[PDB]
Amino acid sequence: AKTMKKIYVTMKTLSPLYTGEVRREDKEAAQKRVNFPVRKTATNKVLIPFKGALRSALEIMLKAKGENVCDTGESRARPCGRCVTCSLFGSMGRAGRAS
RNA sequence: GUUAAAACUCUUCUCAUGCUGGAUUCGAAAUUAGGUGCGCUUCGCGUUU
Ligand SMILES: [Zn+2]
Repeated sequence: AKTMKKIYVTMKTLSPLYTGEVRREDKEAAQKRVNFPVRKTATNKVLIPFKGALRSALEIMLKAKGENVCDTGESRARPCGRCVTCSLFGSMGRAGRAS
């Protein structure tokens, strides 16, 4: 609308962290060095998915609260488009407000 | 057996020139490389005063 909420999130690891590498060429290049490479950018910086953990977190607690929420984790699921997690993170036609 | 018969309105000359299917609209919306696996096994801080 007229405003936009910018939430700057700084995350500090309180234990080891592993996000696995998704790129085929980076995994096949590292297969003789490490059997579980970490997802890194090509600027040599660690890249963690953030949308999808936020969505899973909100879906589990809003399902526990009893407020209406669909499951976008079940296989080939279709987001309902009416729940609040479909508003923030997206549905098939309305898209996520929370970029 | 027609004031007859006989004599091809013929030859030559490009519908050509000038004008852009252009304008408007994002392949992107939905999907966490996740799940499983204990740096463990072996070696007395001896000896020497
Ligand atoms: Zn929904």
